[PDB]
Amino acid sequence: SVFVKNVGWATQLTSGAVWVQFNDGSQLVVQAGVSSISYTSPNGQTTRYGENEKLPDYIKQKLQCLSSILLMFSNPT
Amino acid sequence: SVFVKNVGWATQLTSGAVWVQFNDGSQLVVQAGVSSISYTSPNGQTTRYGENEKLPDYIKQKLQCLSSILLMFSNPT
Repeated sequence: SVFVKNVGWATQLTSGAVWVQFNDGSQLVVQAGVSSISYTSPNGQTTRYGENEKLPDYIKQKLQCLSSILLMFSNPT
Repeated sequence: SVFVKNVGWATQLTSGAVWVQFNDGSQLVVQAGVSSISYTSPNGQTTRYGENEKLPDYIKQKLQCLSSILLMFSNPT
């Protein structure tokens, strides 16, 4: 019935937003925020962080790799 | 210094989770929840929804198109 035509997002450090445009012309803008962060070390100890907890520097630099901006367009003919 | 090797996510209607694995073996699991939803109709009237607010059926069916599960692997040699 209804499907996606164009998408795009911009994710910051502690939140993100997704923009979507459908075939019928409607648009959906979804704002999302981080509720919890889980980090398992390479040797196997797990550590969960909360919505308000402070993040260490070596965790922040790894979270920076997730921050990105995407754009995709349906390009017929 | 540190970059991403494998990613994956599973998005529900009002939230989502992203799984990421780095080259050094570390893993990041990010839980996110929707804070606000903006819907502009094809003719142009906007409507904003809240973090907890209920959604009409024609909004839920369009949000269902966003729900997806992705998985990506780095495949050297």
